[PDB]
Amino acid sequence: EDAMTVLTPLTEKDYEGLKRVLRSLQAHKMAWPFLEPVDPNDAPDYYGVIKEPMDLATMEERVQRRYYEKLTEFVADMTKIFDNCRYYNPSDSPFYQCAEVLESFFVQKLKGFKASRSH
Repeated sequence: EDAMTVLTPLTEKDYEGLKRVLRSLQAHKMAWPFLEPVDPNDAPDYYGVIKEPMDLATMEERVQRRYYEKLTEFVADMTKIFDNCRYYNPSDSPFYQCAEVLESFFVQKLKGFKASRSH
């Protein structure tokens, strides 16, 4: 990561752009498994093997409450969604496939956000 991502505090303007990126992810056709916390009936072993769960609704609450101070911290929560999914599920499963596509889409949107802060 560049120095601005790591060290520049998130301003009010920055937070309007975080809100946009998050709504883009929530609207993507492959986002369904990640909108809310994993339900233990879809997986009774999930919370014994993933010790730091994350989901888009928890990120939304943190954005609304101004939890994040630096962009790196926001990026780290989003990446945990995709890393948890690729660790838990086999590489041929549809859950794994959703993580591949959504992460690539997140990177496209993140690069747009970074450009907009610096110019």
